[PDB]
Amino acid sequence: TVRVAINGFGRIGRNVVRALYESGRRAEITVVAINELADAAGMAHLLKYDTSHGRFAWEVRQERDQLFVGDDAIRVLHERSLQSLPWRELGVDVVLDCTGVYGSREHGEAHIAAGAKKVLFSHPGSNDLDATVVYGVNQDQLRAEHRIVSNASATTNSIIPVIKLLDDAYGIESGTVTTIHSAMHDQQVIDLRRTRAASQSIIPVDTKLAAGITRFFPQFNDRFEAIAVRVPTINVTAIDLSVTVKKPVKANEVNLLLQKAAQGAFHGIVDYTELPLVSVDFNHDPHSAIVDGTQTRVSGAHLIKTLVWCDNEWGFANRMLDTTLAMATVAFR
Amino acid sequence: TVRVAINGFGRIGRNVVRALYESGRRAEITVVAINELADAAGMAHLLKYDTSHGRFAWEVRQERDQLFVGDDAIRVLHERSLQSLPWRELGVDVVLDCTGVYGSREHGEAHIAAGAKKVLFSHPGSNDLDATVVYGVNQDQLRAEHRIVSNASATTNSIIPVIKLLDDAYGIESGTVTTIHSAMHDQQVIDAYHPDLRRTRAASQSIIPVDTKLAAGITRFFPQFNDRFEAIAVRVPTINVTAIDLSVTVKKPVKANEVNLLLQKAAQGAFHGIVDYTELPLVSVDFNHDPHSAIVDGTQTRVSGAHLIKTLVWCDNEWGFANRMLDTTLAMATVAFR
Amino acid sequence: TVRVAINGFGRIGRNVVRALYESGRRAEITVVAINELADAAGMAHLLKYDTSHGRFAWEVRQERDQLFVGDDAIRVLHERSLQSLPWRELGVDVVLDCTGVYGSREHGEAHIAAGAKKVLFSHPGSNDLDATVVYGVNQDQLRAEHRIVSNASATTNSIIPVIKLLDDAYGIESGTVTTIHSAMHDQQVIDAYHPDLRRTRAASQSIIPVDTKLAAGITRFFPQFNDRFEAIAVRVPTINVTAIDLSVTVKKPVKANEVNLLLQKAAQGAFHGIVDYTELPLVSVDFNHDPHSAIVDGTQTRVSGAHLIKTLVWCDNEWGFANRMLDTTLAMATVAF
Amino acid sequence: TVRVAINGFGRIGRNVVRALYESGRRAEITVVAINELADAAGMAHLLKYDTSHGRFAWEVRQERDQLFVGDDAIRVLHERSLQSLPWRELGVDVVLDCTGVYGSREHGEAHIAAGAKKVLFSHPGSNDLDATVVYGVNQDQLRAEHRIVSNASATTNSIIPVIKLLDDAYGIESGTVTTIHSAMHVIDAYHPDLRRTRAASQSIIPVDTKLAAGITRFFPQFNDRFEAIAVRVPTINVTAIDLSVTVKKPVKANEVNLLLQKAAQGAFHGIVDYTELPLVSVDFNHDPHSAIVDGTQTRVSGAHLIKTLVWCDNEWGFANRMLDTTLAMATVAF
Ligand SMILES: [Cl-]
Ligand SMILES: [Cl-]
Ligand SMILES: [Cl-]
Repeated sequence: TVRVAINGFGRIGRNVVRALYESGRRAEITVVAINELADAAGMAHLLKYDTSHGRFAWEVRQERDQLFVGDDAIRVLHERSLQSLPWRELGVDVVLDCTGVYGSREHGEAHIAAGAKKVLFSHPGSNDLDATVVYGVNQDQLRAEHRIVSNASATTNSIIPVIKLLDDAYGIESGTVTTIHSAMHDQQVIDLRRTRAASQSIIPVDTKLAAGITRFFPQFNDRFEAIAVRVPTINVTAIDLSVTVKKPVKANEVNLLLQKAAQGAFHGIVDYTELPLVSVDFNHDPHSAIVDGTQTRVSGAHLIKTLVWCDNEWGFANRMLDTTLAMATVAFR
Repeated sequence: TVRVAINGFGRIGRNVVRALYESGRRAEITVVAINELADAAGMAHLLKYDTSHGRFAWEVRQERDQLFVGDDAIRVLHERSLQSLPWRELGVDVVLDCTGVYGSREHGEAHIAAGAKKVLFSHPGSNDLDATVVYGVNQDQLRAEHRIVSNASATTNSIIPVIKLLDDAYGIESGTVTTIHSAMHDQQVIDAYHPDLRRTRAASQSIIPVDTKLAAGITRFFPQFNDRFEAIAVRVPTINVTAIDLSVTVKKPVKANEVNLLLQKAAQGAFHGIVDYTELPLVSVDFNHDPHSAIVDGTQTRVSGAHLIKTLVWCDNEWGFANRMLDTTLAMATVAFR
Repeated sequence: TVRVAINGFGRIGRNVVRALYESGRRAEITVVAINELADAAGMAHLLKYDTSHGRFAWEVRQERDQLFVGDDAIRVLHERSLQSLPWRELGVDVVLDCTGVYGSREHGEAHIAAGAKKVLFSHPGSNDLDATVVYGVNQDQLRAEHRIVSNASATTNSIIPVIKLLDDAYGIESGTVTTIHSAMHDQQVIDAYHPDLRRTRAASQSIIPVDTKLAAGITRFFPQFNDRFEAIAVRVPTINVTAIDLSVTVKKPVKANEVNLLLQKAAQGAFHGIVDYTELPLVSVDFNHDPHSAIVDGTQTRVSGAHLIKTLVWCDNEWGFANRMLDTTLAMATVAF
Repeated sequence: TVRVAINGFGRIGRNVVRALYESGRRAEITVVAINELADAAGMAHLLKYDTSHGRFAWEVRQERDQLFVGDDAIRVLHERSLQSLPWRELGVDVVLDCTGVYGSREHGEAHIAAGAKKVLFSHPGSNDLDATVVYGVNQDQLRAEHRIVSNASATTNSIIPVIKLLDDAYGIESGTVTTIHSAMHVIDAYHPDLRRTRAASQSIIPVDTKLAAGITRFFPQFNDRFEAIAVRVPTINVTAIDLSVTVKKPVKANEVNLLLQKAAQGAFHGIVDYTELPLVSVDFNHDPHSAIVDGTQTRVSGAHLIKTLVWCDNEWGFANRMLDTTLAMATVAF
């Protein structure tokens, strides 16, 4: 198995661990250690119980410096600084850094200096990492020397594959995006709105989505913008993409294109549906994106609107494991 | 004063009465009757207490067949058939039909046959009426002969003036809109089948897509948008403030700060009291009980390239609309003397 | 196999079908027909997709007048009139009436005249029925001649076992109870006015008082408590999972840790799988899809003086009760034969 | 006027300013300074917008080290320690410490050493203060020597006058209470209380409650005789308190109700209110009573076990009481 360590055991790190067992990736990957500055009993407790994701089905036990998931023993560490992480002794092939605080090149090099062979950050990080992977779009650009990698973000994983599809087919000239985030989620991007009363408002929030799009597709500088709101919902996100395109199109053609991708080159990554569903129906769906084809529109012939769903935690948590495996694989090429 | 009667005393009818008193339009308009199939004590109760609008500041009492707001006495009616409405006897100048159920020309004609000089429906209408008014945009098109009129909707009243401001300045070539509706006053959970399977699902938990015709409303008003406009919509569990997220391609090249200046000036000038503009860091409840049709949130404005403008527009989905009902009423009752 | 028909396929009827499959009770009970005044395709869709209970893990299909769960074919009926139901032709052992609309003795006799051998109601019904079963407490009172039975309600199933246990141990003198209900599907209004003015108010923003039948359920079940129990209740905007907050004065002096040990031992013994017990730091969602009738939250147990016991008890108000509908059905069809 | 300063401009400190102006107390009290470790432009924004009742109606501006409500200038400070508060130089009669974190006798003394004649804490604080006042119940007990005072808390101010009324009339043997809190309104971190991290918007969540300890400092006889639990639910603005007491006198519900109703018309006019209307929690939003008894929910089991449900705005009654108590403290100093 690929031996992995997780640095950080908040929502992302705990979901990565849940996704490892639930998805059967446990046949390819073993979590050997988890590092977090908190009580191990508290870690076992939050691993087991979750608002969004239900009770975890595997037996969870904790004793001394071990967390047990089924018969698997995972070492629990509490190290404040990266320099003293015992990654040589654990034989770590990839460290999945889920802290959301570490994310530079220097941080990745600290993990490597501590003995991890490779680092994968659960967010965009600084702009001098080795590679950013959006699984399904560019994982085949990974090289063995890409030792510090970003996995992008949930919302960029969600919409980049759709931007890619429509650009290749139709030629995007410009685009604009709105994300409707669930209110529970901790920090997609970085405020006098945050300190407000409970009013159950729709709350404008700062988005890094356009920066991530234009980092991925620098031919889209000066051509892409994004806004975002938080609403008091139950864990699924909607992304509302509007793009102008060179090639003339009708909605029915756009849906066909997206439906073929879902059933073909993007199977497991982009899904497509025309069922009368609501956001909660995508709760715990491992896809990066589910295109809601009842909502596709073309204004005239050149302004495409498409609405895409994602479980902002579960999709990204499974991508972290897909990317991990693609790194461990290229390492052995 | 213009003597008006309200048919229907749901949220829109109730808000219209509150807006009459809060706005100072009681100087020009008298509500002489309200018809609803409901207990009169319950009508008084709901007029007094509301989740979105708070306690009504006027004293509300109820006795016999009268509802009193302060010292005004309003007749309370409980007539099932439009033909039985005693509008001629009351001398009604305009009936504001706020039932959401009546909406055709023939419904308007029944109100007029019962003695109302003119009728204003609180939604776009069940068929084709004499006119549809977005106040601040085409009320100057009303003539005396327009007797059955629709006031459009909270949503079209909000976005149509913004589309006008942008189109007049920059030439809109195509557009697409998403409305984020508030689900506050719908059933929060539900145990019933409905032909639309989205409607059987708990509104309090999900972003839910809903059917929208906003795009046809829009194209009626802007024929030049050929078929160059589409729209979608979702309902979310939130308070009664709606967001409309409008994306249009324009001919003139433009920057975001220019668009915001255009809208900010239109709010001080020609759309004063109709369109407002803000640049503060606000959240949706900040617009609760605001009487404008549209509030442009300039912190949210974006231009992709020099031609694809995004604007986020807020409105209380009941309060601006209820105030627009009174404005249109007044414009109909005054052109009656041409 | 106990052959059963579901009358009504709203939330309770669909949850009863899901619980049949998820609990393994499919080894003793077969659903032969479901009757509902709604499209068969809509019935299939809603069995598959749910807000509180997520996606049904079984494959659901629908074709003509059949609904398929895995390889099981279930006949779909759309009858407005009870006496027109083909229960004789289908050989129905027990009808689970989950409409929430029927519930009188005469309604039960209508299902029987149509051919069902016995009827079980998914609510308290009239004061008229042959038996009201709180499974775990009085199913052994069932007899072959009980034909028309009520299963009580999710909240009476949840608090009656606890009340029994405290009464046997300490002797209850008086009691008062508050239900903190999650969003209530039967409190919805369509029109805009309702003779109950609380029902017109937006439910997401408020704690809303709501009429409760709980103390009447308690006194029906334990008549020695008439004029010694009262109940109030409120509605809060959570999607599922209800808290019952029970306060009782008792004769025997007692301490919180004793009351917890008693209730903890009951959960491990005579009430295993009916009443659970926890001292974990959990929130209401952690009980979602838990099949117990009751989970006592040991962290909230209080005794004031030596005589006034407060206990907070959770239940998934949908899932415990649906699992009990199947238990009581099985006990009904078994005492029979 | 009584010159007051506010220390800490979170929810309660902003409410105390709004309440000063809306209640007409501006007639007797002047807020002269506010201290907060936050930007002043931000403070003025939250004063204006964060109200639960529309935009605050007075004009709010901010410039230099000043915050203006209408024509009033209020000095703004950003001192990180009590020692260096310039109270003496401002002439402060009472500091309302609303930080929710200072609350011992030593903190009180530090405010007074800095110049405030008297201190009122907006929470129960230490058990070594000079007095705790539930206004409408024990303010006639304040004297000139009570300089460091707690005003108890919103819920405590809600249920204690009702506990007093029922005890005077029927003799409370023992009591149990449940508080149903609305949202104050999910930080992804670990806390020793593992409930803390859980999404508030989704659940009924048990919270650790200070209600019984507050009831039993106020009435020490109830000390092995009163308990409290509490949950938090995703609603807004208003809290419910569900009180159950065993009493010595036999009693009927309609009598309990008449008693509480008359108390609302008489000795507790303006403090406890009473209703039988079909109302919901949001109907008491911005209601300035410490308590509204919901008469429709009153019950008596077997003649000795009274249940009563009581509503309060989370903060608005309490903010108004901060001023009543402030006024009473500044009044017995002369
Ligand atoms: Cl649902
Ligand atoms: Cl309401
Ligand atoms: Cl959680």
